Amino acid sequence: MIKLCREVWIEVNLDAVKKNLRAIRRHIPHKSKIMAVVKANGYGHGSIEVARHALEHGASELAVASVEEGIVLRKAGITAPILVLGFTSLSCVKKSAAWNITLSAFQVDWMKEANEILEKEASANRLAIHINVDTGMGRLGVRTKEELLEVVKALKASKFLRWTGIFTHFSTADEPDTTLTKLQHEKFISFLSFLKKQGIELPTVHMCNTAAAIAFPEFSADMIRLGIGLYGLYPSAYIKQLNLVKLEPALSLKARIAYVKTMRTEPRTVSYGATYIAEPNEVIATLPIGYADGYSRALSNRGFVLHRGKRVPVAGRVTMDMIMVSLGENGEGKQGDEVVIYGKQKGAEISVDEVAEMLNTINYEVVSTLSRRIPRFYIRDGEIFK
Amino acid sequence: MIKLCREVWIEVNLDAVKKNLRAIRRHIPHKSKIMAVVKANGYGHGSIEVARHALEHGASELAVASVEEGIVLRKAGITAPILVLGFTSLSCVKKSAAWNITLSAFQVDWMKEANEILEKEASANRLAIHINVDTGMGRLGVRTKEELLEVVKALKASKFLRWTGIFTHFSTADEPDTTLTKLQHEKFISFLSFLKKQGIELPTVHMCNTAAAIAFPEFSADMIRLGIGLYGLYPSAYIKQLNLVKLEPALSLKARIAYVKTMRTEPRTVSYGATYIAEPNEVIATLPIGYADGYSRALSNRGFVLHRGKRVPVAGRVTMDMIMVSLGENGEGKQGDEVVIYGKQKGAEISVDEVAEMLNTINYEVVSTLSRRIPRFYIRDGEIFK
Ligand SMILES: [Cl-]
Ligand SMILES: [Cl-]
Repeated sequence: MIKLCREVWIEVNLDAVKKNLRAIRRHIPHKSKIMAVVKANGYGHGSIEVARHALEHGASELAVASVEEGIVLRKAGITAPILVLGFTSLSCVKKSAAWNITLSAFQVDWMKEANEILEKEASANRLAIHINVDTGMGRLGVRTKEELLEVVKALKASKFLRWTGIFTHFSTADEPDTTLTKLQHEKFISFLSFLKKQGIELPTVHMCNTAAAIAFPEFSADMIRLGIGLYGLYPSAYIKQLNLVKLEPALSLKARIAYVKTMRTEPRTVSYGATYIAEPNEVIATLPIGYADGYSRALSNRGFVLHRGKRVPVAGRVTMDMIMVSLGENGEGKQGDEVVIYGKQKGAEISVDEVAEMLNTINYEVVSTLSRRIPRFYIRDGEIFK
Repeated sequence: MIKLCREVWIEVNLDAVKKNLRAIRRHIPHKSKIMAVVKANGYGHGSIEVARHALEHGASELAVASVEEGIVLRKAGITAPILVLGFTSLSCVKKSAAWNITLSAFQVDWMKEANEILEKEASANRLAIHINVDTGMGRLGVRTKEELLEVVKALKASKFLRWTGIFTHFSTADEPDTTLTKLQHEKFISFLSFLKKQGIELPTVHMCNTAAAIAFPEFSADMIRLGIGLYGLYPSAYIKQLNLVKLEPALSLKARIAYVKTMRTEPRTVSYGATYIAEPNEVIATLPIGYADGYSRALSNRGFVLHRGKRVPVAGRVTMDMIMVSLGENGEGKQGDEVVIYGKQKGAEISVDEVAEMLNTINYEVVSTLSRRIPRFYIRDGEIFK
């Protein structure tokens, strides 16, 4: 089995991932391609192994949050295109060219200076660029028909840059009111008709995320960007109810009990503040996970774990590296038993959506804030490895 | 100055850590030594450089959460003693003996089997052991006067082990009501005077954390365990008001503005959900930090940052890698300005404790969940290095 000094770990099921990608393949047009999104350390699942696997089973490009996230992928052996979705400083232009990482950009001045920087070094490859159009998200990108015409011309003269795409982003595609998503769509096809009547040919167009591809597959165009659905999680409860694609969750979290005792002597106080007093014959177990791992402190006298197919509550305040649970009056448990924090055990289950609702947040934040000091194990074909 | 692809970062001031250690030395008896607590990546500040500095200025031993956190310290050169505060499985006995790590123990059968493992291998290293006594925390350790004497008996009968300390933990020593802290103390003295009426000689004795070394210095016995005080933060508002010792905070979090635009054309929505709508001459500025870095999604439409010595508010929902802020109806700023997120700027300040209050938690959690994908820079004698 699994041999650790501190006994807490994560398991990622790679057979779930490949299944999730087929379901999405068979929904969108045959003519469209898939860009796997693995930023923030693969949404907390580990970026290297999920990307490797995704590119074997349907995907052909990848997307990350920064140059540094992309360089980790090339050092692991990957030669596919890698797109950087945020903003990159002119200070990393030559190093992105060297590692062949694709960059987003949307200003005339940025393109002129990035061109001169590689001009003054010759001995270079050319730098590939996607243009970001802002149709309603308000974060990054260009916003008028004239501005965008200026940027396509500054890019077409620049001998060391090369134009490989143009995209946008919907801000409310997971919501049952489709008003603003459709208005974004026709703003975008507008700007592209203009560029065309000018005599300008187009590269790869992409605009959909998980929710958009499931709910508006006729917006697929050349490419889509698959993120949260790769990992078996739905963007919103609304999109799940539509019942159009069946996904399977890939992540679960576990530990082993560290100690078991009956509260006979006194005092019978438990954890900081002494917010919990046991009864003379209650049984209290101690487990090795805390808020510095990503288990929220606000779950103090409130959360659950699974022990032997049943839910036992958390007793007292959460601490930095450890929590206590109550097995009840004359409990039943041993040092060494296995406990489930997120996932399945026999019949019972505690899902990540259940925990996120209990904390007033979204499943996105619950997985991608899991500390890197927890070791990750991968299952593929029934067998474990790392 | 500093040059980054994605422009966000942490500054830790080691001149402040040094002043924090001196204030504590003068306040406690010269009899007693200081063990520095650097578990969980040095409460988020980075374990390696904080531990070096601390051993140079008054600490003589270290504490961590697990055998793996200690092995990172030994790989960087540190030869001081290191105690594991949590439970270590028997599968790591041989490994702890080889890297000279000290472990907590409190069970007769664990003692017995640990000693067998090293005997059945010859082993020239004796494994150092500290005994945990539970007087009111109800987390780990032995609970009755009788049963402590069995463990002491078994430890002495094991030639491959070595007894180098005995300790306990105060569960409410940061609270105006001192009832329970006097009772635990009384019980702990009882058990050790019971022990030394039987002939036994005792080793290093420690019970104090930051709070209890400040309010009850007559408890320092042989050694104290300094954790949150090291980083320049108070364990509670009450302890801070008693105005007995003066602490300076070490950690700041900064970024650089990525883009700037005024919301002239439509639509003027900002971020997911369209929860904020700009005015037609409002300036909106985009920052490269988000909830996967550890900036809570709960700060959506209600947190602040510092730009040019002012407070500016978050606009719309926090996203995974970026936030948006509003500069006002004709605000001023350029792509490139420096922004302070936790800390001090011009004359202004946003303290970690204000942010914790906003979220109904404690400063421990705010700092120890800052992500490892953010670079940490160190300033010592008013200058920087990494
Ligand atoms: Cl965007
Ligand atoms: Cl303890």
